[PDB]
Amino acid sequence: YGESVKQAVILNVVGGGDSIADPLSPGENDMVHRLKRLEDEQKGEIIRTKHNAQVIAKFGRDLEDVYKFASREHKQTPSIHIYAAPWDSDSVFIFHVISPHHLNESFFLGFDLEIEYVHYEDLAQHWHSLGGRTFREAYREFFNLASRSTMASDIHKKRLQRSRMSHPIYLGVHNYELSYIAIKSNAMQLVTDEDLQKHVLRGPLHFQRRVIMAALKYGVKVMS
Amino acid sequence: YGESVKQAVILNVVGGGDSIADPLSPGENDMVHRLKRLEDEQKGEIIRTKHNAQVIAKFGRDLEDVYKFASREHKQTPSIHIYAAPWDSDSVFIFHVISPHHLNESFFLGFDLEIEYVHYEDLAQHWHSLGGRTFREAYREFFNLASRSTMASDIHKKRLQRSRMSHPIYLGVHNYELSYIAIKSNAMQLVTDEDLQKHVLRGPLHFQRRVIMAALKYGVKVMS
Amino acid sequence: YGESVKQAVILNVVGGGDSIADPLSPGENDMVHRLKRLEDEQKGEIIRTKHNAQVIAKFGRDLEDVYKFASREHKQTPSIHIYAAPWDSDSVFIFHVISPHHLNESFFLGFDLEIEYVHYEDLAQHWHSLGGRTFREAYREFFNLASRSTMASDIHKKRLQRSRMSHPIYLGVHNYELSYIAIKSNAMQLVTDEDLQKHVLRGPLHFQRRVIMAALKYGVKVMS
Repeated sequence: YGESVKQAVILNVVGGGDSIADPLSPGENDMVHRLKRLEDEQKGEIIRTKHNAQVIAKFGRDLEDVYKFASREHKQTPSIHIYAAPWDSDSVFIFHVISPHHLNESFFLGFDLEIEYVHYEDLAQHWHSLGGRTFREAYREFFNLASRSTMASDIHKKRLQRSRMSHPIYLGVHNYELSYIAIKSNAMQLVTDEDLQKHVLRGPLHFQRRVIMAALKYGVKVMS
Repeated sequence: YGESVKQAVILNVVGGGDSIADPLSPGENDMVHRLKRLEDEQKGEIIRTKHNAQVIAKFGRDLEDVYKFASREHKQTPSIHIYAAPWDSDSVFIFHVISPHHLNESFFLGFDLEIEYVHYEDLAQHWHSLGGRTFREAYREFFNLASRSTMASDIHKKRLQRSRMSHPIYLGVHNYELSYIAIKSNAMQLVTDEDLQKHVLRGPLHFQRRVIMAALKYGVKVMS
Repeated sequence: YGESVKQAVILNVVGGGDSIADPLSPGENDMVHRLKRLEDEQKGEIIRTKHNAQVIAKFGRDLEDVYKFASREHKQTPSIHIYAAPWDSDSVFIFHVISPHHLNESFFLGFDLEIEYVHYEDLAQHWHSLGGRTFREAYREFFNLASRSTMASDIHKKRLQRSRMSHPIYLGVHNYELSYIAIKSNAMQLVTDEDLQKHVLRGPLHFQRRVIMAALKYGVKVMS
């Protein structure tokens, strides 16, 4: 039963009430932006039309009075940068999440949906004296960990290893309305909580990539 | 040649003239709904604008008369519930079609596009004295029949068997404007008529899932 | 570094600034057409509304004068036809590009994204006396060349061979604003220039099929 309501809330986010595009589709991202602009303009046009109706009605009244009178006298946000792996591009991809106001505050979130694996790493740099993997390293590491899975197909492992030594494909940026700290916590919830993870990392690829974004925006509340 | 016109009519349905969303994409379903609302509002705004133009013109005329006058004196529907299999989610999915006005009138339609198999079962309950598989059973049965295909890859069969003992992923509901009896007949046409079936169960996955819905709405008329 | 700007310009085309639909999705093609119509109508409605505001304001002024007056006296384009292979439909597809004003001027462009292969052939007929593969042949040939790739999976080769002897699935027509000669040159640039090709034939399938169209519209300028 518990499963029922989980599915229901998840489904409600990625249906209406959230304009989430597939992170691997810059085209769907454009389309979602275009629908939003159209909605916003249409609201504005409704306002203008009603303004014009009111001005018109007021002039009708004034016209009546002028008739009568004459008649008498007649007589910033965290940026989520998206990269697909050069192999199995639809299933293997990486987020680079950047804090808007710290030079070196960011984290990595890597996904292999073929084996349903997610890896998080903090990339922040912090100096301490009483008074830190690079992005590339995190990328390379991620392919090693994924190729480790016993669940990984022999052929899968081979493409993971080739992606590891190749350049990823940048697909652009998402910007949602939450803090660095919140998205960071969401990302870690995604990796640490096994239940949430099993609910997010499943179903048709297109839907699951949107659900991933929903999980980034809400964490466990993606099933609230 | 006959093939040509078939392709043409099929293509015409899933192009314009039918707002069919991919059943496995709640996001595309939302988008199609949003485009419809925008179209509907835009028609209404066109009407309001023209109303305002007419009222304005009428006031122009009235203003003329007032000028002249003063101048003289100057001197329900079946619900299609959609579930993806937990494995091969993009290719293996199930419809539960529910009659709007009978407590226990529904049917199952299961699809495996990897092997291009479709299975129909009536789930209705009818008592008879002169005066019936459950949904779960139909689900379990479906994976058995599919794993039977000689055409099924060894690995395919294994995931079918795992899906059989796992919980499917609900992706929501479609509601089209036809009767239970008609959609039911369409579903059976889909399974019984080999020609229609070969025309519906092919091509890129996204397109084929939309064509499936078109077939549910029109049956053989999907190629008329 | 050079890679960076390439990715950036590519991404800019298939983001905004170009309404490119996935060639394998007649549904997305319809949707893109619908968004365009809505945008076009909304611009027109904005114009009508402002016209009405101006007419209204002018009538307000006129009304004032009538009040005052009364008060005193008080005392063609190349067509790109799209066909998916009957097997591996999402990855194996063919363009038939037809000149608008020559009976027998067209070319073939075949793609297998599984092995990232593109094949171009001129299908034009030209008679010469001082004073030519068919479409089918080009189709059949294409599957032979693709099944030749050493990179091709054994199973891949088998489906290529079956597609070769079967009928492709027509998915419709795209029409972009360029000449036959230009698109023809673009198509050949795509096949001859190894760099462009490596930049176009990669990433998630949906994105890569859109990038292919972008390459057809711009050639090397797709990375300018």
